[PDB]
Amino acid sequence: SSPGIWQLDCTHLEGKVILVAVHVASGYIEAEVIPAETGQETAYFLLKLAGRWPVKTVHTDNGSNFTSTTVKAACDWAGIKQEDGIPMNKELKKIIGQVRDQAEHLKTAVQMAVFIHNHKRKGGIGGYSAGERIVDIIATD
Amino acid sequence: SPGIWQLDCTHLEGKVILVAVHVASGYIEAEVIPAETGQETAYFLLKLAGRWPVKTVHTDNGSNFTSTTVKAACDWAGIKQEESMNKELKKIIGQVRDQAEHLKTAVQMAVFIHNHKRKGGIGGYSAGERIVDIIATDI
Ligand SMILES: OC[C@H]1O[C@@](CO)(O[C@H]2O[C@H](CO)[C@@H](O)[C@H](O)[C@H]2O)[C@@H](O)[C@@H]1O
Ligand SMILES: Nc1ccc2c(c1)S(=O)(=O)C=C2
Repeated sequence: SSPGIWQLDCTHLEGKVILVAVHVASGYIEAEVIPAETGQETAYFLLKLAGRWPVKTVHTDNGSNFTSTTVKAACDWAGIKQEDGIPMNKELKKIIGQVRDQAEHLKTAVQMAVFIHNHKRKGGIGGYSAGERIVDIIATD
Repeated sequence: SPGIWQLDCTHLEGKVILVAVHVASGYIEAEVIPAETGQETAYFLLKLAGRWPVKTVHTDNGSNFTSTTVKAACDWAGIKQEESMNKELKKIIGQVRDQAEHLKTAVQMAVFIHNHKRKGGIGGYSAGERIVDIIATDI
């Protein structure tokens, strides 16, 4: 698994849309709640993500939001290879349910769940969080 | 420290730009928000802390930071509250503004350009490489 590969996926909750980007090699995630899976929101999500991390390749579910010209033009501007149809929503929903009663709004609880996921030590006390893994995988010097 | 950030706001076309700068690297995160409110501030900070190791954020004096929701977000996330990379962002947004209809988009292009731009000749690093290098070194 190359360090520049992300998987993008969507999850629906309380009638709202959660776009999730998973850095495949570390398990690190980024997520936003969006009003609906349109091309403008997808392009915007991908542009932000690509500005924050080295994004070489995105694997998608090939939803209609990805075939939109807006999103193709975003990947092109940002130098992203878009790979439609190339194959933890359950995990993120579980964690959202554990913080859900501390947030007045879903979107807040989503960011709380992201924080928790990315900080969680994976595989024992000597292991590493997703956050530690991504920076270790990506640091070049 | 790897964990020190500075947050500032920029006003433009009647929208507000919240800019967080990672002080040791120059790396930026930015969002356009309809208005500089306590709720938008809290959400911005919560997103930042889930994405990078945020220990301390230095802020301007303003009321958005006094909010009880900001205080709750900070307490939950372990954040303690206490220019060159800023007017540079505004210059970049200018250079690319015509490439996009909405300000939001131009802002995110400019954050992309800033964080990927090699400083110096062959041998140089971008702000994005500095931050990951600083933080990986610290682990
Ligand atoms: O410019 C707002 C822009 O950001 C999105 C998510 O991609 O909205 C989320 O992030 C904003 C910035 O912090 C918040 O203001 C917003 O409340 C939050 O859902 C976009 O949907 C939106 O167009
Ligand atoms: N090359 C490289 C390494 C890390 C990072 C970037 C580039 S970035 O600037 O895109 C953000 C983090």
